Amino acid sequence: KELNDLEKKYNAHIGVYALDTKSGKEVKFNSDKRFAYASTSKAINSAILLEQVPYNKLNKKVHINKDDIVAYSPILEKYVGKDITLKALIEASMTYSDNTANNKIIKEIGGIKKVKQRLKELGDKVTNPVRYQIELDYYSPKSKKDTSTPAAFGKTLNKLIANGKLSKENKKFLLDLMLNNKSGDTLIKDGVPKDYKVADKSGQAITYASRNDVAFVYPKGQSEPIVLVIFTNKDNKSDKPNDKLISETAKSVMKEF
Repeated sequence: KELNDLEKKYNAHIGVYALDTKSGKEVKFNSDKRFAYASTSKAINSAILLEQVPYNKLNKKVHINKDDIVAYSPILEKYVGKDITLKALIEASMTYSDNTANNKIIKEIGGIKKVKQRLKELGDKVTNPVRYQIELDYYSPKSKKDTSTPAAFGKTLNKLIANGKLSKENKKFLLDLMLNNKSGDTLIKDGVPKDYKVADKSGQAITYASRNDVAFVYPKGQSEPIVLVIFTNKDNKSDKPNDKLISETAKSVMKEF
């Protein structure tokens, strides 16, 4: 099905950047149009922490103070005044999209300034992180704060995870969290065939039905993943989104690989 026919069918906007790391074949559609990346950045932050903490040092603990707690922290709320390992922080951020965990991970890495530097180093002059969370959910077409283009986020994901500095264990640790993430089931995981393996991380701004999914799809019979980034959104601030729009986009894009 056409991606443009899909925009019309769903009255949404579609940003898609895909890259088969084996052939280098790329599919693109509005790949340079900015969208809010939202909770998808939880995978970039996790990966940057993992670039600098060996897997064996993941048992390191940190203290959770009350001024650390941000909204929607189903896991970290239980840790006020307790110590929590780096491993458990990554798991809560990745698996329960915990906001305190993600903020803390950002803290461990050294703050936004540090995060912004890694990106520039990755050649990613597009992804523009300004706020943390839950404020990272407010999105507006007027501004490009906390927005990125499907191509930019795509190239970045590939260089940090698909081919970066992560050791084998850290990479297995992270991808595993993405393979077992249930929150992504109504998305890309829904649009590829049964034989394909999908390691994803979703996201959702609170405005303009901003719904996204980014993943590492493993073709039935391939070791190299296809990096698939799908950002979508609507025209009304108050628009509710449909996950079927991403499910279907994935089906389309996959016909090219």
